[PDB]
Amino acid sequence: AQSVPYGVSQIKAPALHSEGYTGSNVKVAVIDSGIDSSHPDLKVAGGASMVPSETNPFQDNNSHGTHVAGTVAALNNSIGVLGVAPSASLYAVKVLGADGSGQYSWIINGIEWAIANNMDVINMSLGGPSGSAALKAAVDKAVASGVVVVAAAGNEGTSGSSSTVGYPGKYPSVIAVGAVDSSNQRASFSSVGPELDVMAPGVSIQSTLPGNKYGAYNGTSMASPHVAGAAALILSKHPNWTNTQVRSSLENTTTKLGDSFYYGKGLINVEAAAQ
Ligand SMILES: [Ca+2]
Ligand SMILES: [Ca+2]
Repeated sequence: AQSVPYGVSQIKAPALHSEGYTGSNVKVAVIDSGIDSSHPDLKVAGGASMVPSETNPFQDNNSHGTHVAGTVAALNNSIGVLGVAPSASLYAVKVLGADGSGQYSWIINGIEWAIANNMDVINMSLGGPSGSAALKAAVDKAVASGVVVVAAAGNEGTSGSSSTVGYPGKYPSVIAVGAVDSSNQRASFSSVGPELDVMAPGVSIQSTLPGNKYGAYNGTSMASPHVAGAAALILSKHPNWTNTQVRSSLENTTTKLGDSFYYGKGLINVEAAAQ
């Protein structure tokens, strides 16, 4: 039996599904630890590995990338779960090794591959406390080229009046995503700051894991994928919209929650956003 993770329902994805929009023909790049090609609930369109010690992008030795991937697009079938955009073209861009770590150079290489291959959306469920001029140039290049860039805000909670948003989420050209529970209350570990843009479900997210498994994870990393998937749905209904419009729409149709320092514009609503 297939289950619909509540997070999918929480952002109202199923409404677009009933209109017949499930993100067909939208190229989505999951820049992460890879995507387990042996998983029956996932359909991978292609990929590349930027990790010199692990050249097969289809081998997820960390489990992160496979989980994120399932949130974006777990197939609409008789098993497992269901992604936000079940018909989206998924690309495995591996930039993190087994240990969940990666060099900035690998990540930038990953972002450049995504640009060169015309991805419509890029998801980066990763963050670092420090930015680099090179990482900034790369994401700015992606937005300029027309790609929609989504990233986790970070799991550093609060720190008085200080911004705890990690990079690349901190960059203005990137859509930084924080996490809320099922009640719409901000997750205690969710990062905060002027750079936080929107909220999405990040608590106890059921998705796919390597080796034909399923399990729950908590984190802003789990939140990001919900937004990337929303973007795919939007693009499936309005293939013509620029990244500018997709972003504006997602931020202008949110369900306002509390102070923007802690919640950005609030929880996304893809039914509203998709027009
Ligand atoms: Ca399924
Ligand atoms: Ca941002």
